[PDB]
Amino acid sequence: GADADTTLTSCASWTQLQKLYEQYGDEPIKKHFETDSERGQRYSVKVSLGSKDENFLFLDYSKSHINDEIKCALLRLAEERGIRQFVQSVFRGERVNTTENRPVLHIALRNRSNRPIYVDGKDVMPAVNKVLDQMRSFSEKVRTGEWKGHTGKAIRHVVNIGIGGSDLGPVMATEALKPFSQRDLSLHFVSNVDGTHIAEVLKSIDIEATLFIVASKTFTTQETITNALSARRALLDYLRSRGIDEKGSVAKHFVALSTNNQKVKEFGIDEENMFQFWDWVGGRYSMWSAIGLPIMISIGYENFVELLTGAHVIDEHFANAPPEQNVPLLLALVGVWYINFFGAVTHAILPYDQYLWRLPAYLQQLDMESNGKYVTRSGKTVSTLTGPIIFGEAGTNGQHAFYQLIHQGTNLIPCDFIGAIQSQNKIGDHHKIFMSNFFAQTEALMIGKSPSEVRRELEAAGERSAEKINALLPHKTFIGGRPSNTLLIKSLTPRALGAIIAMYEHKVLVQGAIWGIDSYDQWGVELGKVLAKSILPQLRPGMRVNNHDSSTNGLINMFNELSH
Amino acid sequence: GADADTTLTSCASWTQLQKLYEQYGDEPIKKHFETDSERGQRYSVKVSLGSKDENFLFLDYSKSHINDEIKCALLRLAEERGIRQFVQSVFRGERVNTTENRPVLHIALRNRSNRPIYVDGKDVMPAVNKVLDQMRSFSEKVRTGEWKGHTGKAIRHVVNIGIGGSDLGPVMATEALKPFSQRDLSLHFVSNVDGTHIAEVLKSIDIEATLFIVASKTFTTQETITNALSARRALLDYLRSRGIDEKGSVAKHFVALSTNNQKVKEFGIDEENMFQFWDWVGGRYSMWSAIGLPIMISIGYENFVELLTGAHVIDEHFANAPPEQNVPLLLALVGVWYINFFGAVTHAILPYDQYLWRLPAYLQQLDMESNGKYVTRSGKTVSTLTGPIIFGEAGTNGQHAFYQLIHQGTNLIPCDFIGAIQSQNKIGDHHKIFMSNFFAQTEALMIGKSPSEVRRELEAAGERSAEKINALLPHKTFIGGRPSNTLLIKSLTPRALGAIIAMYEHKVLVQGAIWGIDSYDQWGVELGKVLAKSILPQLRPGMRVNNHDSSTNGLINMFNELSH
Ligand SMILES: O=C[C@H](O)[C@@H](O)[C@H](O)[C@H](O)COP(=O)(O)O
Ligand SMILES: O=C[C@H](O)[C@@H](O)[C@H](O)[C@H](O)COP(=O)(O)O
Repeated sequence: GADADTTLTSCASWTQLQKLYEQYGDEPIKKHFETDSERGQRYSVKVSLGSKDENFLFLDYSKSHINDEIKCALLRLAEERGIRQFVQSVFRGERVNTTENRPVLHIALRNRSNRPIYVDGKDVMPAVNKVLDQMRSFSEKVRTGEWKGHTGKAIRHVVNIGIGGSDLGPVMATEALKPFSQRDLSLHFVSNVDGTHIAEVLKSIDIEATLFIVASKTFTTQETITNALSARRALLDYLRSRGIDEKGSVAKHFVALSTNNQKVKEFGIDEENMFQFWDWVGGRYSMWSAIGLPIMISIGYENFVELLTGAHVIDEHFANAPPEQNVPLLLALVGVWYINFFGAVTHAILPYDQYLWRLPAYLQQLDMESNGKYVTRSGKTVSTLTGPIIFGEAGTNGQHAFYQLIHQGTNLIPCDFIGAIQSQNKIGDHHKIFMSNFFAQTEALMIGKSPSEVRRELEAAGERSAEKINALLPHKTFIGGRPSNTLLIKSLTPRALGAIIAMYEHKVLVQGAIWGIDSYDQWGVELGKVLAKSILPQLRPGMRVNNHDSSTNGLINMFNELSH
Repeated sequence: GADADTTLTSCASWTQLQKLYEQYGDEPIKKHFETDSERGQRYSVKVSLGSKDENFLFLDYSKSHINDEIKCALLRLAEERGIRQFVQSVFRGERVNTTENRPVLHIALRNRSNRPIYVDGKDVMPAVNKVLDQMRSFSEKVRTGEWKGHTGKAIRHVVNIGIGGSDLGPVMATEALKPFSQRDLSLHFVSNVDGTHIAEVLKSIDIEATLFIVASKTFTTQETITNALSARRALLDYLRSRGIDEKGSVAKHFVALSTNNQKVKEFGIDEENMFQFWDWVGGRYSMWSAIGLPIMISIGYENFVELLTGAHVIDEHFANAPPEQNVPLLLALVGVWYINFFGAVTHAILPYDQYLWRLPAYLQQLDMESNGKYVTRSGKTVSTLTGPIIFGEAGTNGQHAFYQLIHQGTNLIPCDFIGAIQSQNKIGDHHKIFMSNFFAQTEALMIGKSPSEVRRELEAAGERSAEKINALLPHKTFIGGRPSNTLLIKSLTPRALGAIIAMYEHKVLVQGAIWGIDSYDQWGVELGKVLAKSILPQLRPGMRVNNHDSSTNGLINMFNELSH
């Protein structure tokens, strides 16, 4: 391909970090706690959310292979790569998404201060606020029962039709903020083009009382349009079977969240029912825009404003807080330390909150689709590793699933443990039992259990058999020194969720800027789309192909032989 | 710790594989297709499931960096490490789980041939079949409406209470086999000790018509017992609020799936309502046993027998088929090639079937908890990498989520694409549109798009701007040579699911045997449990601690200050 990038590896700070890794990389995490009695406080930052309930976002990054020399060197890397100036460029509307020559302004969607942000010489704030007001008005009509279906019924089911950035945010947020929702409104999500997805939703709803929301930035995504057309056919099929006149039904049951005004009109949706968003709103950064309509319908306008405000508080913290006390910058640098120096290619998101069960899948798109790049903005091949593989499940289910590998496997896996001090559901002693695991797991990963400790524990329990002690000894040994970040909030309120997502959006921004890549494009999805479009007309019963490789030919031919 | 293991790295076959990697590792996958026109057929195996619908399990492992010399060398590794003899030892009941001195007989649970398998000189088959008959009788009473609640109502809600191996199988299988289910029976799963899990289920059920199933091998797991006690308190609280006599209510609403007869009696469950399983049934291999009761209640006895039969067909294939035509052995060897020689520490499970959306989470436990070990059976430290990190989501949602990283990231990620030729839900042209992506993605990962191909595509579309071509060129380039395995079935029937899970169970067996580890124990979960038990009595409002490291002390102290 192109020439190799030297801008990052030639930085004096990068050379120093490589030197510091060779020197201190083998030192166990516990050693840093033994030499610094105030490590927990010195390697942690509390950011107030500015609400009356005194909620906060506390990051503890102390359980890491980072001493003061490494922390200082990581901060110097941030200065050398011009992170401060890059952040200002993003926030002010500069076209940082260089491959598409477009601004990156998801921060404008939640700009509660209404500080003017310009695109093509025009302040975008009145347009942002106009859509938020349109969302308020419509969501209130749905929630109060004012918005009626074709047969006069109030809305009981809300079906979002969209994929990726037009699905994951709405799913994650409605699940995360379920205690703040209106329970009489059932939320359904159709995303997969697999006929099963729309089929199962159609079995679970009363189409007369259903509002379909077609969410798509482009309004041309094959999955979404195919599902939307089937949802429309279903509405018309129901009315026809009951003998009811179908004229004007689509306008009462369908709304659109898009940037493409022309494609929305071709479908048959009223322009009054189109909720606009812009090109500078990336799909994986769109839950704050019109895409957030199903979230607003579920939790209400005031709670949606709280979600936006939480993000805004972290946006202001990120842009203004000093480097050594900046939460998203520190989280990003700890990540760069593990990815580029330790060679850790995986990162676990472990939320100890059942409502946040869809957070790992959301962060998979946010991080992996943003930073899974191998070429820089200048078009040169990267000389370092970029985005890691994100995985995880809600705690404690993970403990009885894959923690065995995190504790005793052959891979170094940085983990983010997210938890809340207060539960929304106070059932007996469930929360303290739950949180005992939250604190214990990070402690366990850090300290481990040495061969000598295992021998003392077995001999203290009364085991006089030297054979059984020696045989079980290595299997019961925990090397420890496994890193983790602990993110603690007072409670998972809409403001708290907004804060958490914005923190991760900004972590991704910093990592992408350090590597010199474009965290805002997605050229990697194009080949699969083009080759699928070429294979589609070849999928007919009995048809034989020979234009692809022998594997693909054999697979398509077998499919055609047995499809029908 | 202990001495380093030399048994694997000293194998002549291992030394040869390292030599073959140095020689052929840089050769692109497409080169093997260009030199062998019959590669698709030669590097694929079709295993019949033995059913009247002519269903099968087809594995295509051709899209890999494997030529005939490497394939032969991988098969020689299997012979040298004694896989054939190890498999016979597992199937015949030998105590292969050396650290716990116990047999590994999940294959006995689905042994439809009723071939005698001995443990302590006694055939286990009559006991296996006795529980299957008990499950048949009870599941039929629940399904027909014969089993009544305390107030005389038929069962409408089935709530499984269990975690890990007592949760993931029941969740995955009931979701996977939803078209074969009895729709009037709503399945709920309480697993997390987070109060939210039981709370949300209690909001969704009619407790008078609810059967609670307490699933736990040991019947002492903190999460499960805490949830079970809250479910019991909920039943008694409801009856008390309505003024109804509670005597004999627990026996009508609670059943247990366990090995511990004593702990089940202490809870208050009738011995007639305890479904037994044994110590040789590992939790992550228990969906075929009594643990499968919620699956049988949902899909019925005949469909559960089909699930068992699918597993049995693959068990027989695995134990008897020649090495070069053995599906789980080949899948395991392709995995070893990528993990130990290419250094690929991640593996993606990408099922193109929405019903299989919980399959990746299931396989995470199966693979990661089994093979995430760093010590051998002999107690020596491994000299090779072991179990990889498993992740994934159902296709096509993954395409618009993280495929950007699989195609254009800095990591080599082996992928397993699983799909069905026939859908259970035939909605318009959804399935062909869906499957066009299935074939295209593996083709895309393999062939890529070279710098020259991108230039030809842009110049053919009419782009005369050399600047735009050169600028977009590297961003639109796909290096290709990304591996994948394609698993194709005729349709996802209960027999097909059984076949797929057994294949993965056996893949895990082979990989663990090659590495010389115990794939059947889980000592790695002990430290987190012990440290949580120590932290639990310290979680009281206002309490201050100083016995842990400064991070854990600071976290517990902050929690205690604001919990109440
Ligand atoms: O940044 C987001 C990604 O590019 C991707 O997840 C995108 O959101 C989907 O491809 C759906 O696109 P539409 O929203 O245009 O349907
Ligand atoms: O092999 C399985 C694992 O050890 C683990 O997932 C186990 O299933 C859970 O710890 C629940 O154990 P019980 O089934 O005993 O509650």
